[PDB]
Amino acid sequence: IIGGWECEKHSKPWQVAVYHQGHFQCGGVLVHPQWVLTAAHCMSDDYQIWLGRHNLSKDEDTAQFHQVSDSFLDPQFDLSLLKKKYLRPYDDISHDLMLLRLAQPARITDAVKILDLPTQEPKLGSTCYTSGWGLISTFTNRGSGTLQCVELRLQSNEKCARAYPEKMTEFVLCATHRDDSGSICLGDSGGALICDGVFQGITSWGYSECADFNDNFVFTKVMPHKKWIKETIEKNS
Repeated sequence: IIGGWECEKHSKPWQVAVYHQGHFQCGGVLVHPQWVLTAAHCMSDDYQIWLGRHNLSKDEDTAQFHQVSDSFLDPQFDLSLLKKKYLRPYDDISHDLMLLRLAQPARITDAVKILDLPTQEPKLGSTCYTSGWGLISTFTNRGSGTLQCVELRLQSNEKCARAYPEKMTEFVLCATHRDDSGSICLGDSGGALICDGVFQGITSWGYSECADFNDNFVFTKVMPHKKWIKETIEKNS
């Protein structure tokens, strides 16, 4: 996140850090002790999953290390996108979602907790928060340092649709920021968007340039994916 603030330590205890070979790749959400939800463009051949983190730049006692046993992509994700190192600003984020099954269940602590799925549609005008470690340095270090947060307002989708109207679907949300001061970065992918205290969106931004909240769809909407998320967990735990 660019233009945010350092979150209170352990205030986002569902926040995941996904690494590959010691290099930070993206965020994610712990949605069940055995499951992380993140973006499909964050697929890799060897996951290192970290729960309970705050400052990625140092060792932390609350940190919990996990490997992954299986990956499940939204079946409607266009698999040809996986060949690209970076998605394009016009690429559809509707189905850019993946569930990672943890080899061993997370231990629930003050620092490591699940985030419940939404039980109602989000209201326009609600206050939202998202979190992540994504840096502007997307070619060299995708995430480091302390977990950042930003406050947003949930808006009608058309407010985010002007640059790429084709990205406006039933599977996205529009959450704006006070001025042109805030952007989301690739490494923020997988971060929860929590609106009026409910998990409603998840960051899915795969391009190398960071995105202003006000001009782009960067959050995949969780509600239309509930059946698939819940059924995948039920069938594969």
